[PDB]
Parts: sequence; structure tokens; C-alpha cells
Amino acid sequence: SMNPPPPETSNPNKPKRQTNQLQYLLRVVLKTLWKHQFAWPFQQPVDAVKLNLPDYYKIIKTPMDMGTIKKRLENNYYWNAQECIQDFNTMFTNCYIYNKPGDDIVLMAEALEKLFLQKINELPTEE
Ligand SMILES: Cc1cnc(Nc2ccc(C(=O)NC3CCN(C)CC3)c(F)c2)nc1Nc1ccc(Cl)c(NS(=O)(=O)C(C)(C)C)c1
Repeated sequence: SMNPPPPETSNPNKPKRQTNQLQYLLRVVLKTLWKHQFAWPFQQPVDAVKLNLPDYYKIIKTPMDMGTIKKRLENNYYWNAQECIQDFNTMFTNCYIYNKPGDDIVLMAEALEKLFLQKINELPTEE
């Protein structure tokens, strides 16, 4: 069962900004999670064909991954920090929705989420 196109990462007509909070989301939050030993399953859209998960995009209707987030941050795609924070939370939630408690993929997401929460706890006040 086929893969959908990836989430949008480019849109010239979308209003967008670089803010100090969005800079922190790239330089601290994304960079910290990306380098982690458990990042790799989350570094690109789920290939439900290669993984033989024909139900994946039937259950997960708002897919998100760090590859997409990375491109959005590098392209300054976002208007505000909350939009990016929502993408991270969608990614984590999607993992917990699709999978079973205690599964390896869930343990991996939980480790990344713990770090995510620690970093966003120190999100700087907007300049
Ligand atoms: C972001 C994300 C969210 N959820 C799931 N879930 C999921 C859940 C399950 C199967 C699975 O391999 N199911 C069976 C295996 C036996 N077959 C005969 C039928 C399919 C599956 F590959 C992925 N993956 C994600 N990404 C992801 C990307 C690459 C890989 Cl290689 C994996 N595989 S994983 O989860 O087994 C591992 C990381 C612990 C090795 C996962």
C-alpha cells in the first residue's frame, strides 16, 4: 500500500519568520535530537512500503518526522515557535498512536521526547 507525498516543506506564499525562538529550535532542539542514537527511525518520513506497513498512512493522517522539521527550519518555513513545537509533538503522538506500549520504537520516541521537553523548557523569551 503506497506512500503519500511528504508534508509540505516549501511554500513561497506562506508568511514566515526567523525568530530567536525558531533559531533555538534548530540550533538546540533539532540538533540535539538529530544526533541521538535513537534518531534514525525519525529522520525521514516512514516508508510504509519498504517496512510493509500497509495500514500506516491509513491510521496516521497527519504524518511528521524530523527530516521534514529539519527542512522546514532550514527553509525558515514557520511563522512561530509553536508551529514547530506542534510538529515535534505530532511526531511523538503519531508514534504512540500507531505502536504498542513498550515497543522498541516507542522507547526510542520516549527518549527523544524527554530531551525535547528538557530543551523546550528553556525556550528563550521572544526578542
Ligand atoms: C517513526 C516510526 C513510527 N512507527 C513505526 N512503527 C513500526 C512498527 C512495526 C514495524 C515492523 O517491522 N512490523 C512488522 C515486521 C514483520 N513483518 C512481517 C510485518 C511488519 C516497523 F518497521 C515500524 N516505525 C517508525 N519508524 C521506523 C523506521 C525504520 C525502521 Cl527500520 C523501523 N523499524 S522498528 O520500529 O522495528 C526499529 C526502529 C525498532 C528497528 C521503524
